[PDB]
Formats: sequence, C-alpha cells, structure tokens
Amino acid sequence: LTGVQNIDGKKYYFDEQGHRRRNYAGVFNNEFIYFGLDGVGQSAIEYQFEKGLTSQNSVATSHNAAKSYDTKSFTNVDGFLTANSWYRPTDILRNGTKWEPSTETDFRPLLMTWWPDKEVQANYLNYMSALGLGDQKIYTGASSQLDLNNAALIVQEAIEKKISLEKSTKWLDDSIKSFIKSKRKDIQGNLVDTNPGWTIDSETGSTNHLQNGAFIFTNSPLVPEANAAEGNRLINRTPSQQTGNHISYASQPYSGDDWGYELLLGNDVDNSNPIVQAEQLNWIHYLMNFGTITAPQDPDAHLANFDSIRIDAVDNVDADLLQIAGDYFKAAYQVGENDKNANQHIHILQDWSPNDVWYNQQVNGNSQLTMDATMQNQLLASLTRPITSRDSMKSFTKDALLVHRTADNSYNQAVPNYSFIRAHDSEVQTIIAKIISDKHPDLYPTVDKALLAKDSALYDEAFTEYNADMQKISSQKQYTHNNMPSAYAILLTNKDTVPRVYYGDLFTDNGEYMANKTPYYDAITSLLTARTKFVSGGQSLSVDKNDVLTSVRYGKGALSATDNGSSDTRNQGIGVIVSNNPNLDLNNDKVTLSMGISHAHQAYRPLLLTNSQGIVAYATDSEVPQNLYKTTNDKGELTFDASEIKGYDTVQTSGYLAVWVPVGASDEQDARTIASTEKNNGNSVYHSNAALDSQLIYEGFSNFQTVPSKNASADEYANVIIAKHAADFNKWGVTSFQMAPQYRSSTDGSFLDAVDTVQNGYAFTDRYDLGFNAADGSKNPTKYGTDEDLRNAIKSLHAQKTYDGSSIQVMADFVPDQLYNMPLEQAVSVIRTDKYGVNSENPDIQNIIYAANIKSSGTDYQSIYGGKYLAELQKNPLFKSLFDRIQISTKKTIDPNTRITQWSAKYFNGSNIQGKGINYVLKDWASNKYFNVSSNDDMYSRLPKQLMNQESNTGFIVDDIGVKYYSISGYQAKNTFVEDGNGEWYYFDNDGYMVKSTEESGPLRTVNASSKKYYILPNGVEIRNSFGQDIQGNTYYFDARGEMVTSQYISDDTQNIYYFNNDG
Ligand SMILES: OC[C@H]1O[C@H](OC[C@H]2O[C@H](OC[C@H]3O[C@H](OC[C@H]4O[C@H](O)[C@H](O)[C@@H](O)[C@@H]4O)[C@H](O)[C@@H](O)[C@@H]3O)[C@H](O)[C@@H](O)[C@@H]2O)[C@H](O)[C@@H](O)[C@@H]1O
Ligand SMILES: [Ca+2]
Repeated sequence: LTGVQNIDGKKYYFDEQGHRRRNYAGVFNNEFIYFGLDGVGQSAIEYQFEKGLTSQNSVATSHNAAKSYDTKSFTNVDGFLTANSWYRPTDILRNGTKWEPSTETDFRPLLMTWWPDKEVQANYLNYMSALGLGDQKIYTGASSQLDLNNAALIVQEAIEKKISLEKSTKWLDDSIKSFIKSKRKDIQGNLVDTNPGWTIDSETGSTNHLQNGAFIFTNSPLVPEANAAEGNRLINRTPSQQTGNHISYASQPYSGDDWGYELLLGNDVDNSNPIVQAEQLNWIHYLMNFGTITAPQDPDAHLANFDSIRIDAVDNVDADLLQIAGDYFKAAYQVGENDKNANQHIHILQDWSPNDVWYNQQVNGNSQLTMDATMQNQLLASLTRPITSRDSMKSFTKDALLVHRTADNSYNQAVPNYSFIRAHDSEVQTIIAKIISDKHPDLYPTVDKALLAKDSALYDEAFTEYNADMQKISSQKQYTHNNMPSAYAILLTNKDTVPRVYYGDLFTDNGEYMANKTPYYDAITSLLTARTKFVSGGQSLSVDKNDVLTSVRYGKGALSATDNGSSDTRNQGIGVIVSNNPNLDLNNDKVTLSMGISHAHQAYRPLLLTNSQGIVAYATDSEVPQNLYKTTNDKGELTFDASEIKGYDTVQTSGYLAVWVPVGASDEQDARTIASTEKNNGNSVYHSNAALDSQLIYEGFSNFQTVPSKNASADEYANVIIAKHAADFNKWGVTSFQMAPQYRSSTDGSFLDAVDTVQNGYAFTDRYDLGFNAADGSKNPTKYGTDEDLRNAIKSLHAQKTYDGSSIQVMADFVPDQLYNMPLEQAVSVIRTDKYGVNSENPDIQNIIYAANIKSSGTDYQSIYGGKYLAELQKNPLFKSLFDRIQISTKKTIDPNTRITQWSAKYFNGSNIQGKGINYVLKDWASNKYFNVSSNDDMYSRLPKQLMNQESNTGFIVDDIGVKYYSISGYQAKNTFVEDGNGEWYYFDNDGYMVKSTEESGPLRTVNASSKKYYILPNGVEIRNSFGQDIQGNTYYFDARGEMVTSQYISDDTQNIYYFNNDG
C-alpha cells in the first residue's frame, strides 16, 4: 500500500517506499493533513488552540497588586527580577481572613501571585499541595487558566495562616527555593527537573571545563554597568600566545606547545584590563609589605614582610603580569644589578607548557624561575613507576632533558630553573582519586571522573588505603611511588637547579601538620643536610652496560674528572649510585664511581646504603663501621662487587641506592657559595651557577592537611608549628620557604580546593584577607592561623640565617586567575562556551541576561586596600619604568588611576556555569522583553498588568482580521514564537497577528527577514521535528527549532536517511 490510506476510520500516510510515516505534513487528494507523532492524520484547517480569553482581573488582584512599582517594593538584580523575587503588595490577606494594608516589611514571594506561563503555575499548585497547603486536584498545564487562578487563592489562604502561626516567612523562602530546584517523576519513569529553565539542566553546552561548563561575559545594551571597555576581555594570552598568535620559542629537540586556556576555575579575572593589571601590582606591593601594613604599632612589623612570589596558573592568565612583577622587583629591590640582589628574591613560575621555558628566557628575561618538567617526568618514569611501566636509567643521559648533566662542567650556561618531584597538586591528588575509583566504580568508574568527588567520607576511605600502600614493599605498591629516596638522591645532588622539596614526602599528605613521618623521612633529611656539606663543583652522569646510574660531583673548585681543584676540593664532592632493577645480578661486572683525579688515594664512607631492612643512614664518619670504609685508586675510582651491590625490593627501593662521601670533613665545612657582587650585563636576572645551586625551596604544605576544628588548640595551626620548627628548615638547607596561599577560603564546594575538609586557600572571595579577627574582635583564622600567627611565622623564618648571613625568604602564593563564591548578584550578558572561550553554539543562550554571583561585598578588605598604594607608587621615581612600560598583549600601559574596591562583572572575562538556569531572570514571552523595575526605558517590559492593577487578559483571540495572542502577563505577541500548552508552536508578526499559510502562498515561509525558512500550516501551527510536503510534491525536513534543513543528511527513527541539498 502507498499514499493515503484509511485503516480503521483513521488516515495514515505511506510514502512511495511503502513505509508508514509520522510527523509528515502535506496536501493529499486536495486536503491538508498533518500526520502527528501518532502516525494519525489531523486536519491542518481546524484550529488546535482553545479560542477565547480569560481576564486575569480577580476580586483579589486589586489587593495583590504591588503597592509601589519602584524598586522599594521589589527584590531585584540591577532592576531585573528573578524567580526568587519577593515584592510588597498593597494588601496582605492576614491569617487568611482580612485584607490589611502592607507594612514596609510585608514582602511576599512573586511566585505566590504571578507565574511566567500556565505550566509553571500548574506545577507550583501541585507542589504547594504536596506540602498540604494546596488542593488535592492535581492541576496541569492542560487544565484551564481560571481553575489555576482560583486554586492559587486557596493556596494563598493556607500560606497566610502558616505565616500568622510562625510569625515568620523564613520557611516560605526555604520551600519556594526548594520548589524552583524541585525534581519530579515523568511518563518515562525517570526523575526530571520540574523547572528546567531555573536549573543547571538548561545550561547545556561544551563539557570541556573543570566545572563542566563556562560563560564568556560580553557587552549588551540592556546592562550598562556590566559592560567592559573596547579592547578588554582578551582571552588566551599565554606566554606563547601573549602577542595574539602562537609563537614557538623552542629549538630542535624541545617542544614549543602551549597547554594554556583562559577559563580555568571560578569567576575569571580579566588580567588584560589595564585597571586590573594595576590592582594586581597593588596586591603584590601589599604582600611584600604585609607586616608594616597590618601591624603599624608593632616596632618589628618590618620583619613580618614576604620576600618572594610564586606566579600561579601562568598558562591561564595574561602573560603581561610576568613583566609587571619583574619590573616591581627591579624597582623595589634592584634585583637587576647583580646575583647578590637577584638571589635574595627568588620567584618561581607554575609554567607547565613546554614552550614557557623558552618564552621565559627570550621574552621574560628570567624575572621568575621556570620549572624543569623534563627532570620531574624522567625521575617519575624511571623509578617511581611500578616495574611494568618503568623507563631505563639510560634515559637520564638523553638529549631531550633541559640540562645535560653527562658532561656539565661550567657556570652560567644552563637555563636558571627549579626542579621537583611532587606538588600539593602534582602527583598527590591524582593518586587519591584513582584509589576512590578502584574502590567505588558505581559512583566514579573512570579514573578522571573520580578526581571530582567532594565527599569527606570518600577521602577518609581513600587515604587509609593510600597510607597503607605507602607502607607496602615496592613489589606490592599498587598506587604509591616506588624508589622515592632514590629520586630525591638524584634531585638533591644535581648541578644547575634549585631543588624544591614537597612537605608530603617527609610527612603524611593527610592528618595533623608535621605530625606523622613518611617511610622516607630519614633518607631525605640525611640528603638535605649532606647537600649543605658535600654537594659542590662540576657534575657527570653515566650508565654502565647494566643500566646502573652513577652521578658524581667533583667538589668545590673542580669542574671535571681531570681537574685538580682548589684547597676546598679534597673533602667535598659526593658520589651517587642508582639501579631501578629489583633483580640486579652484576656477577662479574663491576660498578665504578669515577670521582675526580682530585680524589685519588682517598678514603670514602657511606652516607646512605640499601639493605633488605631498608636504607641505613650514617650522619657522621664515626657512625660507620671500619670495614665499610673504601679508598680510591690512583685514578680516583671506587669499584664495587656483586658482594656489595645486588637487586633489592624494600618499601624504599626497587633496585639499589648508595651515596658515598669523602672521609674527614669538618663540622664547619659548608659546600655552598656566596653570590657574586659583580655587575650583570645579561638579559636574565638569575644565572645558573654555584651561588644559585646553594639555594633550596621547601613547599611547606599539603592540600589534605586536616583543618583545625572550630575550637582547636593554638598549636594545631600550621603557622604556629612553622614558627616552632624554624631551625629544622635551616638545618635542611632551606633558603626559600614556599608557604601556602593564606587567603580566607570558600567552603561552598564548587571545586576540591573549596571543600571544608581541605580549605587550602586557592579558593577565595577576598584576596586581602589573610585571617584578620572578626568584627566582634574574636580570633577568626584561616586553615593555617590568624594574621598574628602568620606575621610570627614570617618573623621566625626571617630570624633564621643561612650560610651567606641572609634570612630565609618567605614566598607568597600569587593567585591572579580567579575569585570564588562572590556574595552579590549582578546582571550580565553571557554566551555558553568551553574553557578556551569557544562558542558552544547554543541558540537559546546567546547574549542572554543572567543573574551571576559576580560582585564583591564592598565592605571586605578588598574595599579597604584595593588600589590604595597606586597613588604613592606612581610618585616614586624608581617605579617610572614600570608605569611607562608598554604591555605586550594590551599594547597600552598599565592604568593606576582607577581603584578597584568592589569587584564587578566588567572586570571579569567570564565565569563557570552557576546553575541559576537560563530563564532565572524573568521575562514576558509575548513582548520577549525582560522585566525591569528601576527603568521605564522601552527596551524592558513593564510589570505584568495585574500586578499594577490594570486590565489584563490571556489566551488566543480570533478576530475579523486574524488571530492574536496575549501572555499570562497581559501583553500581545509581536515578532516572536509562542508555544501553546498543547505543545504546538505558532508565530506572530509585527502587526501582532498569527502567521497562517494560504493557498496562494504555500506553507514554506521566511518570517523575520532572517533568511530562515519554516513550515506553517493553515492552523498557524509551525511544525518541528517533521517532514513537510509541497503542493508540487517536493519534501523538506524541519529540525528541532523548526528551521528548514539544507545541504545535509537527516537520519530517521527507523534508520531511514534523507539527504536534502542546498535550499531544497
Ligand atoms: O590557582 C588555581 C590552581 O593553581 C595551581 O594549578 C595550576 C595548574 O593546574 C593544572 O595543572 C596541573 C597539572 O599540570 C600538568 O598536567 C599535565 C597535562 O598536560 C597536558 O594537558 C597533556 O596533554 C596531558 O597529557 C597532561 O595530563 C602536570 O603534569 C600534572 O601533574 C598537573 O596535575 C592546569 O592544567 C594548569 O594549566 C594550571 O596552570 C594549583 O596547583 C591548583 O591547586 C590551583 O587550583
Ligand atoms: Ca584567567
């Protein structure tokens, strides 16, 4: 059978293929039929909407009309209304039994007396009915307007009685907010959001962001105060892309890739805005003078200042900031003059992209130290990986390493760098999340998915496993790093690098600060003090035929194996042996430590050695038994037998580790070198040399440190423990103490940093608040301590003095990228995007108005200190070059003339998706304009006419000329689409009349001079997800938006494909 058929008094269409069709329109045997989803024909002549209007004027609309139309009587966001708007009516139905004038505090939720369409009204009624206040009747969007209105009166009676009983409306804010986010069962049987336009479910777009979605803020004439200047909101200005275009600075062996992207986390700060760039400078000046600024009455306030900064998230922010900072330290502390001044202020980059190393060198001029990621990645791959996945030791002599150490024999050649093995983030968090995954596949089956979980009970569980696996032998380490002391032994003996030690190597990553040691503490703290006494001179790496790494330092004064050295050489210069093979069987093969010829016929003793029991550590010459002493031959070589070196499997080593030092060193002996005072002509601020290698960084925190409970004793707080243990860090050779960010944390759980169990300080609302006491004067700390406790930690570290007589530096975590959890809402124009700022191309969310949490309180410490010192600094001659500098990305100078005391949306690139819902800002569907109460401009819609006690009618009205529609608010449809409760779409033209196709002008129609073609029946029904037949017999398809498809193949329900060409 083909064509039109009556099967059981019902019309069906069978195509020319014989297939029964659904969602097909056409003129068949001179009759216009629409085969709906059923596959059943409906008459495309007969109107499908209930004809008629109902007045929204009631006996009660005179009373429930707003007393004042002005902002006073409406809660609002910059004049706009949201679903959580409350308003003051003229009268209150007090206790459900009398109309009384409203007082100044008699506000009620807008949603008690007005809804944006009938379906929301229906759902509200059934929900308030679930709480016992509403009627049993179960009204739907299908039920009549008049019934819904009367039911809202019965609900209102019940609300008012409850309010009179409580003498409070707080319970109603609670219940309406819960209604707005409510879920319900459906026909499918799955839970769905009741009100999708008011939840994250409507915020659909790209998932490529840490928080599953992003907005870019853009300008729009509806919102004057959130609009940025022209040439601001620059995106993705990484060091590689700072100019506007990617630039590889890398040469033949090395990569010049960029892994950056602007929108990382939170609310994204526009660091391309010159006023923001000035406020970033002001914040650095505040940190570098924190003591003198916060405790002016303390005579020692000048000892409680920070000395250096680490730049955080370098790949995510405008790279102009690196120059701004590098200028400040030249202006303030003359770091450009010589190594002596440079090395007193050691800054570091979190520069993960391979190109950044070379950007830093060529453009940056080394104002901050790059990380050696090639060293980190190689130490991990060759030793820490379990046996299956492990690289050969021979990889340490490869070409792709940043600093070749096989033949390093000179100063001022290597790129100045810091190298490390682990970070608060790097190689800690990922391991925990994998444990969560391997224990709970039901919640997070893929490893990446496990990262994101915030449950306190999930971390506690994952950590008892993590801690237990760290105690296991290397062959049974399922998650923890193997060979950790072997890695630290290479790192701490290497030349031309500033090593950084992670807190969580020495201590447990979780629990009380400094309270529990790792299995590695003895090995690593031995190496740290030994570095101070022996590690100096040139270096060489080798690997013998058995893959045994031998790293040698020749001692101060000697730069190669054939160098005779100075008087300092003899008792300096360590040698290290590492194997990564648990079954190493040397047999007849010999391992050789070739110390220098400067070290011929010389007694050596062990610092570290591997047993089956673990690693033995000898702290002095006299702790070594005399048979373990070994003397070098005439060439300066030590030789080892299978009786000494074999494969091991302990907690601390897969393979072998040994460290040998020359006998007879004094206790006065320090291997470190004083910084040069000679003037530096070079582009770089730092130089890789003996004085710089004398430095060492200690990352003094972990994410998963337990957070001192509300009534914690004074000595749980980490900054107090730091002050106690100040001498221990100096003993370890620490010259730069990298503290945690000290900023008051968010507790909201938008991210892992924002979790109340681990409030690390990277998630903050008020950058200037380092734990100042509360308003009442009660002590109110951060995770680490009060402002007092911080100032005292800084003084204790400053009181410690290193080998050159200078203080131990204290480093601030400089975090310019984002702000979290801002208190006030602002209207903003948004586009849905991914993390790169690429338009996710959602039609519904293009330049729409959103109520974003994006405005600071204006009573915070930002409001006190923000831009405060820019007036002072501009007047200082030393800072002239900073303020006159043309920045790379902006091509303008910094703008210190405006102060930022309240953050506003105009200073942000964008934000993560906040889950308010697209239609959270309220809007009349007929006029398609937003409500605004602060303005009577024509771009905004006036209040719904009922609320201003005017005549108001809603529904469809047939007329001698055509069909008009009025919304629930009482306004006429003009130049919009309108969905009926039946599910059908219609369109209304400029004249305010429904578009209907005619015999003379067929169903395929452009409507809005938009070049977009739709299919409209004689009903006025605009068909969607459907096929449309022409009078000529041509067939077109119309997508989910109703738009005609062109040059494209459409797939069908039954897997049938039709490919429609351009225009037809
Ligand atoms: O202030 C916000 C945060 O600041 C710090 O973190 C900043 C950086 O966070 C991430 O970097 C961590 C990540 O870096 C490397 O990831 C390697 C990946 O590189 C590519 O994409 C590659 O193609 C991938 O295969 C590979 O996985 C490290 O090796 C890894 O260990 C680290 O986890 C961002 O990605 C960076 O762009 C940011 O600059 C601070 O640590 C955070 O806690 C703060 O919240
Ligand atoms: Ca940014």
